[PDB]
Amino acid sequence: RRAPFPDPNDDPFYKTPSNIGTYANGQVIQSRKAPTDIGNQNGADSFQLSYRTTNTQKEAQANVATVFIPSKPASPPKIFSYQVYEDSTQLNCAPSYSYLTGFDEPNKVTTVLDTPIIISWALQQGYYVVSSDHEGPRSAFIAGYEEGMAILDGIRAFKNFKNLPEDIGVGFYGYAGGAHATAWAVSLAEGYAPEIKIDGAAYGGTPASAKDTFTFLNKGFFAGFAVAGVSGLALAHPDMEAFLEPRLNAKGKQVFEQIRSRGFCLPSVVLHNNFVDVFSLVNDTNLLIEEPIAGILKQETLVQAEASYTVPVPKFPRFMWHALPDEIVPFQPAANYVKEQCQKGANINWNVYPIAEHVTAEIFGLVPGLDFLSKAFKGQTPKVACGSGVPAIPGINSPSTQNVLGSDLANQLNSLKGQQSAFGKPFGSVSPPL
Amino acid sequence: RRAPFPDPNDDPFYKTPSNIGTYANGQVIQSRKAPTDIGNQNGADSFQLSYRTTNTQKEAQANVATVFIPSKPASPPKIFSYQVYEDSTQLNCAPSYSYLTGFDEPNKVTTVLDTPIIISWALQQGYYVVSSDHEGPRSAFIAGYEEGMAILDGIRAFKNFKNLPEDIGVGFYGYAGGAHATAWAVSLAEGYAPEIKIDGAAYGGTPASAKDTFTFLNKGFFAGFAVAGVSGLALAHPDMEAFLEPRLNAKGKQVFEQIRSRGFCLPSVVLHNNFVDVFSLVNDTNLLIEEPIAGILKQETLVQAEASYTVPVPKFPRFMWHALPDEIVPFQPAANYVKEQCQKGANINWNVYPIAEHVTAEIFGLVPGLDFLSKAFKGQTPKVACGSGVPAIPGINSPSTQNVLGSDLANQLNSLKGQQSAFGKPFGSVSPPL
Ligand SMILES: *[C@@H]1O[C@H](CO)[C@@H](O[C@@H]2O[C@H](CO)[C@@H](O)[C@H](O)[C@H]2NC(C)=O)[C@H](O)[C@H]1NC(C)=O
Ligand SMILES: *[C@@H]1O[C@H](CO)[C@@H](O[C@@H]2O[C@H](CO)[C@@H](O)[C@H](O)[C@H]2NC(C)=O)[C@H](O)[C@H]1NC(C)=O
Ligand SMILES: CCCCCCCCCCCCCCCC(=O)O
Ligand SMILES: CCCCCCCCCCCCCCCC(=O)O
Repeated sequence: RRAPFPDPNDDPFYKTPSNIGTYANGQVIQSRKAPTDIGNQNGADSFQLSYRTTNTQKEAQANVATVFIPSKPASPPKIFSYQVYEDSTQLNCAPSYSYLTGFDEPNKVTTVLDTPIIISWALQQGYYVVSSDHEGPRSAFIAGYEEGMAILDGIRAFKNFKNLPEDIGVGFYGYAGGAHATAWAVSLAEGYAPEIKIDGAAYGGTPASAKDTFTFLNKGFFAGFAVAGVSGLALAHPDMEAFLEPRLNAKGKQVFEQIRSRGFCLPSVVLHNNFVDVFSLVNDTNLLIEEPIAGILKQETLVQAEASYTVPVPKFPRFMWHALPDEIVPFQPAANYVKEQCQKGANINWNVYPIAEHVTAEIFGLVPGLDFLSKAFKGQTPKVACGSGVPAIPGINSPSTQNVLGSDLANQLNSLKGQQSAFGKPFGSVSPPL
Repeated sequence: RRAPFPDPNDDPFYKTPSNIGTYANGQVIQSRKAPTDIGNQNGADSFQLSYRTTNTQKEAQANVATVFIPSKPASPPKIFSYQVYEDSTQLNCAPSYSYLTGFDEPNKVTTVLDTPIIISWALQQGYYVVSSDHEGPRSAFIAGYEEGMAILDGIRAFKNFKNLPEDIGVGFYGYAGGAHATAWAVSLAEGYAPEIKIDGAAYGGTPASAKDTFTFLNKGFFAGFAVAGVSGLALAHPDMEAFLEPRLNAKGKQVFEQIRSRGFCLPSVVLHNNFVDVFSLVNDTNLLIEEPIAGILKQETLVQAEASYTVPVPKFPRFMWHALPDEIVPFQPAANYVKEQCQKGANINWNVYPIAEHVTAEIFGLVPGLDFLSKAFKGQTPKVACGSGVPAIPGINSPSTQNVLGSDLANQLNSLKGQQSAFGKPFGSVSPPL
């Protein structure tokens, strides 16, 4: 069975009406039921929402998000916002289209692997689920402001549409390209959507800096992502599009046309431009140094050491993970982001997998991150030193005192509780406070 | 019942013979059985060993260590070196004396609280136990070279005395002042005792920098430790003793006399000089700036950013912990040490307790650290990114996939193993490699 809906390029549902400027951010333009594999597998209604959002230039535009409605909602109610690693600069790769039933949707890989297990879990807990087309109508992959505002306005639209309490607690999940959009949504939340109440966010494989991810990727096997990211920023930064187009050589012109063309989604992106140099595509090898790109890159980062703006520092419980030898998305800018955030007051539970890559870490931290989000929805995330994980605690995340010490010495140790230590302050228990 | 042995000050066993220069480092000068509470409680023989070591000026001197001999040794055999937080600059506070039976030993608090539970565990696993008088005959508290060489030569003496295989695996434990001596022993091991085979070390509450610990402590409730540390360095640095003595005022002269006097051990040290300023004791407020102390402090640190020498970087499995709000021993120099070591190739499993103090963290990380040392003796310490702990892993240190996801979604997730991810590389399992 083929997609139940027209190609988004051919569907007026995705067009931005001329009166768009008169809708408020988050206001619903229209809605429609949407046949989705996930909605079917959980007996949950699914819908598409057209709604107004704001692009990088601060101009109104219309966008689509997908909402799943759990059969038995949890009380009090929660919204779970799942961010897809769309990783494409073509409109028919969007999450909404890829959630539909059928077999031929070109980016279906981004919604049928771990995505359904993750969105199912949230629905089986009673959470309301939104997943926006975070790249927006301009398909602007890794454009942080574009993704951020679109995700948050997607949540406002979910709240407007199902008339949910203005203070419903929201939680975010995303990996890889989904983690970039997630990271920017929570970064922008305070400044752009202060009325959204965020209980928690779990994200991993995070591209913290657009510039550092480009350098890490260029000339490598996954250089096709560097092409994709250049295409995406240019679609959200028309001054960079204007700077790039006259610099594209004969080959470069055809490369970007291919990466913006219908059906060229994530599976295509990683099967093309392997080992290519983006600089080979353009006459200028000085593009990173010259304006406007040099300034844009200073905007398109969350690392304060590179940013030309004061980076926001979200305070709610956060859970982040990353493969140390990640071969697609570099570990160190994510580590630098975590450190910076922590020195300014963040609550980041940081999880570094030593023997992992981008793909294996996508699963490794999946279950802990959802567990963490379940606790965040209950206001019960564990206490951690920011930028670390929970330390070793007998009976909780490491062997019991009995298992390690045996019964006698475990009773001796237990009975030091309350007795004077050599430092004149009393001993505590083997377990830190819960 | 009073101590079975004379006061160390009155016992020729502790004196350094005139022929000391003809003994090699680690060579046993003499031995004797020693009645110890710990040795009694485990049915294990205990002995004292007199043995040659090297002081900070590179001069031979004699020292005492205490060895416990498990009834049924483990095979292959291991040595467990336990470092005591003696925290005194008086000879009758030494660990050896405090291990003896009786009630009046003045530093007995340093050997009857967690110390017996820790040394018992090692004996019940079949490990050979040494605990040196790491401060040496000059009672030089937090003098790192003095403590390091004394601990390692104590191990050589244990090996010489019980004729143990030259490649017996050694493991180290220590907290607080014990962690400082431990930290310096492993730092010096390669350069000074390359023939010692180290399987692992677990230490916490570590004073990394003598200078930073002084500043952190001075004028606070525990300023008495700052007095003690000044006394200890001066006892291992005679040029600093010569600089200090003519600067001691009428009060200062009596303060240091009290802190060097018989029976003035850890319980006294924390009951005296509360809120005192060390600068008030001396005419000169410029002592940290002036020589020789300024240079000595640059030697008496493990933080490369302060050191005037290339700090060693041990490579064997290490486990370190620290209370983030530690009020006696500052967290940040220990964190800086860990970071520096990690950037140069260390294997440090780093554990930061967020809701803890110096005393509570003394227990919190006790059981994990001994567990870690059991694994290190088996060559089975877990893999960690250096400077972090093991990240969250379902079924191992966090809830099971079944517990978090339920049975269905846990089977869906499990069955992604081996299937292509959206990135064209296959998925792995929920559990990282063991
Ligand atoms: C590569 O092509 C670009 C695209 O035109 C060239 O850009 C122009 O350079 C001239 C001379 O410096 C300027 O007056 C124009 O304004 C530029 N046009 C722009 C901004 O697109 C460029 O000279 C060529 N060479 C390199 C290495 O960049
Ligand atoms: C405090 O007492 C010290 C101890 O003597 C004084 O030190 C001497 O200072 C003179 C003049 O600078 C030198 O010639 C001597 O060599 C110093 N003796 C030493 C090194 O102990 C010192 O002047 C006094 N004042 C301060 C603030 O330190
Ligand atoms: C000339 C360069 C200017 C702009 C370069 C910015 C490109 C950023 C790099 C692309 C991001 C790819 C992220 C990987 C996708 C994923 O892991 O999901
Ligand atoms: C004028 C100052 C020069 C030398 C100052 C060095 C003093 C170092 C500080 C003392 C260390 C105390 C460590 C705490 C003991 C423990 O926690 O076990």
